[PDB]
Amino acid sequence: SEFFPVPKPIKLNPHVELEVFQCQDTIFQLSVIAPNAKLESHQHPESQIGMVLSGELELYIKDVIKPLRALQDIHVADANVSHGFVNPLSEPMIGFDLKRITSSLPSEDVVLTLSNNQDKITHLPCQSVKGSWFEIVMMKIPSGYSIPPHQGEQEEIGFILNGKLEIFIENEEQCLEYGQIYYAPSKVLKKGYNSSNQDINLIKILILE
Ligand SMILES: [Fe+2]
Repeated sequence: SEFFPVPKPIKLNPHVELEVFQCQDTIFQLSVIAPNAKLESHQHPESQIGMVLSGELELYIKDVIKPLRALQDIHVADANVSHGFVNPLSEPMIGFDLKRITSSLPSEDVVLTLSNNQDKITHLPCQSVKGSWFEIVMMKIPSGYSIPPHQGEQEEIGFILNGKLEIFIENEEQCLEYGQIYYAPSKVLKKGYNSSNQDINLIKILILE
């Protein structure tokens, strides 16, 4: 559905498997890169951001190499900037990226790092960073916690890394698990509830937009 998009699996090559979700003007994908493998350098008109969820990656961008740490660093490739990746480990790299045509001034950075902050809506501790067209927020949703109803100007894509989280977007409800995402268009009502016995790690991307 629009709010709970069904992904399309793509076997890109024998070392790269994708799950591709469309969220209106944004394409979101979960990627799995095989041990010691590569995603060869390319360019495209869409701006791109992403993070490693498990494993490690080396970002080849412009004239440099930047290491990307799981759940910490975000790569930032502006429109038509050449970028590629190498998996330096003997373990798979599981990550995500978002692609969108943006009309923003260039980013000062090709890599960003999440830092400690406090989430506006929940007042819970989070790790976040703001870039030129996006903000990424990672936060723990404690067992039993209800994310209160909220509606924003910004589009939001989110997903969880573990457990099961109830998410309501407008009139639709779904119990989300890793491998699924939610998408809340501008001005749509979102709310959620962790009815599980575990703390759930949630990642959201706010599109600025
Ligand atoms: Fe790309």
